[PDB]
Amino acid sequence: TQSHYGQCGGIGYSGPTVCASGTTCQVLNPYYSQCL
Ligand SMILES: *[C@H]1O[C@H](CO)[C@@H](O)[C@H](O)[C@@H]1O
Repeated sequence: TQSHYGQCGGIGYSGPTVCASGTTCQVLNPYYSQCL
């Protein structure tokens, strides 16, 4: 899972897409999504 302020899963990202407990994957940009 991705940590707080980490890139969860935007377009082009293939790593830890599921955010940690208490954080939501906020799509800041189509490619940049951050666990907030
Ligand atoms: C991601 O996996 C779980 C998701 O809730 C977290 O509890 C864990 O700490 C890790 O960051």
